[PDB]
Amino acid sequence: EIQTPDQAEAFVAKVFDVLDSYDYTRFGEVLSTDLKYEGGLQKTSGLDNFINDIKASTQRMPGLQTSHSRYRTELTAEGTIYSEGHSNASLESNPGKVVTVPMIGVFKLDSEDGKIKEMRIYKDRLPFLALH
Amino acid sequence: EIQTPDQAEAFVAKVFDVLDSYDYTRFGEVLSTDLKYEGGLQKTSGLDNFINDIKASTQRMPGLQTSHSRYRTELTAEGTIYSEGHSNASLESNPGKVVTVPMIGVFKLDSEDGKIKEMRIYKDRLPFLALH
Repeated sequence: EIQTPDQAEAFVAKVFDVLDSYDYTRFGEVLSTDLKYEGGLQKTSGLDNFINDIKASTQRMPGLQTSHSRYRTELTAEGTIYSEGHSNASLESNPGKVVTVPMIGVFKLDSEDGKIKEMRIYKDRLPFLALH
Repeated sequence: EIQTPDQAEAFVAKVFDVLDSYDYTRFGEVLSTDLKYEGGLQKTSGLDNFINDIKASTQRMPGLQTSHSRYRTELTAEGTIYSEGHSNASLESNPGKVVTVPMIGVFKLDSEDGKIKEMRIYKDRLPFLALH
């Protein structure tokens, strides 16, 4: 059970250590099998579909590396987590070219096992064209 | 003074009625003179600079018209408002072509006059190229 913002931040940090590793075999450790994901106009239902969409992104941006920071994490009485911070990206073929944008993540947790059942990520995708 | 989420939602609705009207002479009714704005990589300081950036947007997309809906509005104990919903845009010359993206707004209020002193807007801008 996540009850404090510090516990929420610790969980989101754990989530993004898995996500930014792109070790898809571990995504199910923190993401529900029935995950509802929204990222702009991109939407997926189910953990497998989310994984396939991420794999497609890594082929659009070959050598993609990502990392994340957060400066404010809120926990609502409904249990939803709002996390405000930044999203970094670069290509392995040119690691000195880093694109960083503000990002907000909204996370709804499963009451049974604490996994993320809904994840909505808000960031401007336009700056990442600079990686090409 | 805003103390309930219902009051926060009522305020944000009034704010976007002003913003989507593009009546810059009234922006100061709800926005602080020292407004700190961030929308992706776009950042401005001061109400006049925010207004000038919006005018530039309306010249990039001649006939730009916008509207907004919200389905969740939260009020933190710090006073900050988080609002999740959608942002719609079209051109007056082709009103049937509507682009709609998810959006979250984060609003910090001035304790003196209740105006927005910091506004952070998160949406993917890439879909709006389809207006051209």
